[PDB]
Amino acid sequence: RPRFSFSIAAREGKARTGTIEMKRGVIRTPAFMPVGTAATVKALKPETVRATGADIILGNTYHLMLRPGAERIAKLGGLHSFMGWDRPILTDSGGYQVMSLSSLTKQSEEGVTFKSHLDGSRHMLSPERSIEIQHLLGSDIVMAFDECTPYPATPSRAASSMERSMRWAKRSRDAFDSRKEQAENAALFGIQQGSVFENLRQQSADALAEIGFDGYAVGGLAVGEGQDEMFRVLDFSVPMLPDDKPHYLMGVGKPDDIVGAVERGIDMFDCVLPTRSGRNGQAFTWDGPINIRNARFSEDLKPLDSECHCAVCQKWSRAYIHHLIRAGQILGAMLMTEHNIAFYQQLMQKIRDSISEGRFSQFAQDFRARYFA
Amino acid sequence: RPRFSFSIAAREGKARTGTIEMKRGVIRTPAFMPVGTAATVKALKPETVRATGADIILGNTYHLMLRPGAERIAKLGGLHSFMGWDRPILTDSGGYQVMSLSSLTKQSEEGVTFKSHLDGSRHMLSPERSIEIQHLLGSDIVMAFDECTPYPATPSRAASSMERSMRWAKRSRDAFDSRKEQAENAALFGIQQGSVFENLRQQSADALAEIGFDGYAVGGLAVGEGQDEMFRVLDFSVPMLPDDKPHYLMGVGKPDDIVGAVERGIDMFDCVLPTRSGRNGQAFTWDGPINIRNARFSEDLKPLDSECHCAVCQKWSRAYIHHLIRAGQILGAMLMTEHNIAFYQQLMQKIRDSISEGRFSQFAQDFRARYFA
Ligand SMILES: [Zn+2]
Ligand SMILES: [Zn+2]
Repeated sequence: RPRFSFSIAAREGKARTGTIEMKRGVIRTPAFMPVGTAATVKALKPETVRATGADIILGNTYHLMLRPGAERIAKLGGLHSFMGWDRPILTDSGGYQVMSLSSLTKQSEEGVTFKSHLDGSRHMLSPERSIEIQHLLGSDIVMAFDECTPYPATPSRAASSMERSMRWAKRSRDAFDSRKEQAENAALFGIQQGSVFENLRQQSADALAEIGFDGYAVGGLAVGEGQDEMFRVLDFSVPMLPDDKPHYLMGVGKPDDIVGAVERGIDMFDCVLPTRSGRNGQAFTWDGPINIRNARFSEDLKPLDSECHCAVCQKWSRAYIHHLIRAGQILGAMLMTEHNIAFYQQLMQKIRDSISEGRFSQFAQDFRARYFA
Repeated sequence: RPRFSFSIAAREGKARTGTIEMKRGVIRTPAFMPVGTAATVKALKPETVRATGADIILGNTYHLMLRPGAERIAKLGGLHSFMGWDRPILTDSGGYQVMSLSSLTKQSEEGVTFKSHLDGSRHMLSPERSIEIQHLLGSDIVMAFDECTPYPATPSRAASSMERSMRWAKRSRDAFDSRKEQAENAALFGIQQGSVFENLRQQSADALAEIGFDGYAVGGLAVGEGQDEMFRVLDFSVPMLPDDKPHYLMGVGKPDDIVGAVERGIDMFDCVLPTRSGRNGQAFTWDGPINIRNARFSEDLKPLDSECHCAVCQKWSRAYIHHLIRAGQILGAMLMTEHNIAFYQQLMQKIRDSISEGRFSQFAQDFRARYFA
């Protein structure tokens, strides 16, 4: 396989379906990437992650640079070897989780220094160091290091952060290119910023296209703006990006967000399954999400979802999983996570097939009618 | 298959190897039974438990009668269907965990009443109710309900509890026999009591043999007496039991306890893997147990054990598991538990083979020399 080849096989409106070919495998798009935090996809062996249909997973750089450390992982043979996943891995830059999880953060034009949330340890992250860490991990798709913009953001502050992000995008590009093994074997994605402002989104798209990247993420969304606003920003933002490269909506999201985002030209997705306030009991079904902890499921012999082809739905009842989750049992988390990731992969497969068959718009309508009935 | 048939294929000294044939499958002896608590073997799918080599698992009655409830499990089709394990299950009587886990316990000749440890709920357990609960769960091997004797115990108190246990053994026998479906499809084991006193152990053995059971457990050991004392009591206690029925040492134990117990005529074992004070990081190896949390393993690329044929040792390093366990990740518990149960099953296989080949005594010596080197 080549280092990187994105090929579009079929289109419908703004939606595309195709493949990304990389050295470690082929990624079918639109793609959902399960998230690995601290070198594991929660409660799943890699073989199970693969069994659900995942072609690629996301690795969080922030926790990895804290534990077990990027240098250590490199010494041990890289992330793939370490965790036992041999297919492509996309790594984030670490910048987002520094801001949401660390303390004592000091930002500057050079980068950010911060104190570990698990320790007292002091750390640094710059465009150069982020790229180096992703190299040490052995990442297949490397994200440029950027400065996130909070929501809401004033025009001035959104512009300043977008401009800094674009300078950091050029630094990320140069750092990536200066390392032969990385430049020849991995890919680099740039990230569009600009908050909800169309002119800033355009300048950001222009800047990134001039630098040139293998793919383009739409950054700074799903930060509290609501689905209507997210969709509105995608409406004008995605067409600004180069058409012939993958479009990645970072951190999104719920099944209905994914469907709407594909309708607007997005090719790649990732998100972490919720857990707080009993949310670890949330299971996706075609008839909408349910919380398996609900007493109504205590004697329900049906599988989590009536159509789902996953191993969990083949083998265990809602009643059993309800019991496990209520009991705080590890197998409860194992089964719930396998089903939810499998559900997402089946959603992406239905999306890919419908686009290929020129009936995605009908699929989107049918999906919404049932999911929100 | 028959309801119950224990056949001894080979012997060496007091050690035996053979099979127990039951309706739901064949159990190879000496056998190790992984423990299911609250209808799950911790962090493992049943298929994985089976893959390690387990022929039977143990179900704890106490937590099940509290959550999800025995009647509910029966309504849902029984424990096997509920948790997805279709091979034999041995259930304990619930009596032990009432004493160690419940509060407000009131004991009498009829049984014990108690308050749930997870709730305020009041519950009752008698010989009759224990047998009924095990029936509702659909247990293949039912344990008689007894009154445990603390250690140390005075001769008088050990005698009183042994005598009560024997009266309760007859009540358990009659309750089991009065239920046609249970009597025809399941088996019933009696439990020898008597603390460390030879005369009491003999009277208990005599009482149980007169009543007649499908198997005989040696109860009241591993309650704090130390291995030397346990072995001393086994020395005289096991020969008192009927030779032609299985001998079960409840709750034992460490690999070296198992080897010594087989040398003294025990056929069946169960125990829960330790977890407190970092003990969830304990991994068995042929060179003795290690704690994977130890910093010395942080860059160790070797598998947990150099000879172990389990999937964990085929696929992941000590360094990776060290990281997972230190990080509190669920996959850490999954991999550690699979390896440890697999190790125990390989130990039992080595024991069975060596007895069959008339070289068990040599195996025991070789095992000890390396395990404690
Ligand atoms: Zn499913
Ligand atoms: Zn192993």
